[PDB]
Amino acid sequence: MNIAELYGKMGKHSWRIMDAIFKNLWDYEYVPLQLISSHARIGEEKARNILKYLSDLRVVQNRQKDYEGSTFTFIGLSLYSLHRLVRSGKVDAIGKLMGEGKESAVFNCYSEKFGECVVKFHKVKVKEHFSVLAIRSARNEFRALQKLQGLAVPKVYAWEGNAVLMELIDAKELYRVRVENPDEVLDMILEEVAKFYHRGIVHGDLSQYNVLVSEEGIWIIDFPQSVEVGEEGWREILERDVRNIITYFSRTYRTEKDINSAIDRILQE
Repeated sequence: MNIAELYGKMGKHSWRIMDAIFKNLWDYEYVPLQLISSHARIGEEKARNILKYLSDLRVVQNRQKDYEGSTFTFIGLSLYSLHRLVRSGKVDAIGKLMGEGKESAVFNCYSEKFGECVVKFHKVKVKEHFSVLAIRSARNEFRALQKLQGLAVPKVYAWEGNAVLMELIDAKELYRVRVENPDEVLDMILEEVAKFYHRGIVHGDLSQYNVLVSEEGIWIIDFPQSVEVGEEGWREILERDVRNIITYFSRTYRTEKDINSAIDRILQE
């Protein structure tokens, strides 16, 4: 079922049940039916019936091992976040999937206010909570993007739930483009890294999959793992972005940039 058709299957009572789960995620993975019912102002047996149907539509996951509780699936959280974007007037219609990997599904959409853009639905102490973590990923990307506006990143329009609404950049990932001036493209990427750093942001996963290129220039995308300068490990995270991108150029193009100097140059600004 496409996300547009799924959206059409939702009534007001369906959205009120989802609003109740969403607002109780801060203290439950699986929100108890009794609290879904009381928050939504929908009687228990009817709330139950709604949740069963949402489960059949793969919007929520219901469990009953310890108690009757519910949470969002990735599909459901995304659909709910889209609803929030639609009710806030930021999005008018969701369109076709643009692509999907391990971390997000990105869809085309149209907004009367922002034009033809994209909505990115995010997935995913003690090294060893789907919704809370996805929503944190989305908000992190959003704040990073806001702090970087005016640099070579998408314009960012809104954040709700696990969804970030932003500019469509018409440019391919670096890994699919043979460039003929690799030394200059590498230098432009490292300059933009230095510009991020002066804004207090480290990207956190810079690679050939999140640098976009066209004859016009480069852009950098995908900030859910970004950190603020001063946060634990930020310097090593920065060094890793520099190292990884330079390594990419060395292997693909035999560019001869020295990693320690490049890092040292950025950090001394």
